[PDB]
Amino acid sequence: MNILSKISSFIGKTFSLWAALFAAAAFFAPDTFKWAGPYIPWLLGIIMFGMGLTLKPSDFDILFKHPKVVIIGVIAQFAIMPATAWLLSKLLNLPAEIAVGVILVGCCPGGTASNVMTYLARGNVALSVAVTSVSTLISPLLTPAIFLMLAGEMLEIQAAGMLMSIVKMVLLPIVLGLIVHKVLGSKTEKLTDALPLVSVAAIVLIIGAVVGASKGKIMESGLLIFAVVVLHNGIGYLLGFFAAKWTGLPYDAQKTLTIEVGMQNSGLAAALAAAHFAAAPVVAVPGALFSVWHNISGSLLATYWAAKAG
Ligand SMILES: CC(C)(CO)[C@@H](O)C(=O)[O-]
Ligand code: NA
Ligand code: NA
Repeated sequence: MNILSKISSFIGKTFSLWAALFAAAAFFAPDTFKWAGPYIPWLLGIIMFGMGLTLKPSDFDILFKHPKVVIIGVIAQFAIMPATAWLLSKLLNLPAEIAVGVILVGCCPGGTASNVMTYLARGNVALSVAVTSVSTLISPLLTPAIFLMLAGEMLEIQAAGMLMSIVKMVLLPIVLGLIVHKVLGSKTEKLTDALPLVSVAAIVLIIGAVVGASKGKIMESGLLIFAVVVLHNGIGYLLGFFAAKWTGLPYDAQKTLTIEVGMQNSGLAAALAAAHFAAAPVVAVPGALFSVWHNISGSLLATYWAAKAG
């Protein structure tokens, strides 16, 4: 069974219980998220382990047979979102450590959630999986590279350390997912049945941990960070659509790259912020809020297209 049909079905069927569990957790057991703070890199690693657990060599066919459509998506990813974050930081003159967190999100690759949103938007799913996989696999070099170029003068770099952080949090769990898939063969369908549950649980723990650990600066700047997230996410959609349109790509691919650009692996941003900016928790907040908003705006954008398709 397609993992994207498993994920959307799981969310659509239990979105209420998650909203109630988070609510009761943040109010009657705030420790649930504070205790998970030091495990944000592992929680993300679990998410990426899922991507690798479901990735098959067939998902790269469109790359090897239609390289130019995939190359456009990867270029549009790293050409739009890093620069967009930098511009929003300067035009709004954000605090230094908030701008670093916003730029950090922009320099990350596309989000793994775009595959489901493209599936829900009825775009080119094969393209969505390809661009996200390519951008993710080359992010150990591009994400720290672009990140220091756009925010170098704002803080220390440790670009080499961030590369290894992405290798351990992204490449290694993906590789583990691939070999676990090879070892178990068909028995992996039962492990992927629990992937929607495990992934969502990890996603909410990461968000609540970052939020709860930075509630002082969220009170005074949280609304400003959300606004930046909405604009960053929205501008990515707009430019991702006009990028696919102006290059002459079909409508299904225009929806794919629209979702691909605007949506980010904001969990990686939060994990990198926790590992390389631990003494400045606010650096991780843009990734936490982005992780929330882009799934809201993504599903809403998919719903709009789903309605116009009739
Ligand atoms: C938080 C997350 C896992 C889903 O929104 C995001 O980092 C992504 O799409 O990869
Ligand atoms: Na994708
Ligand atoms: Na993106």
